Amino acid sequence: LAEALHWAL
Ligand SMILES: [Co+2]
Repeated sequence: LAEALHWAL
């Protein structure tokens, strides 16, 4: 989930 957010941001 941390990386999903990194990608999104
Ligand atoms: Co990352």
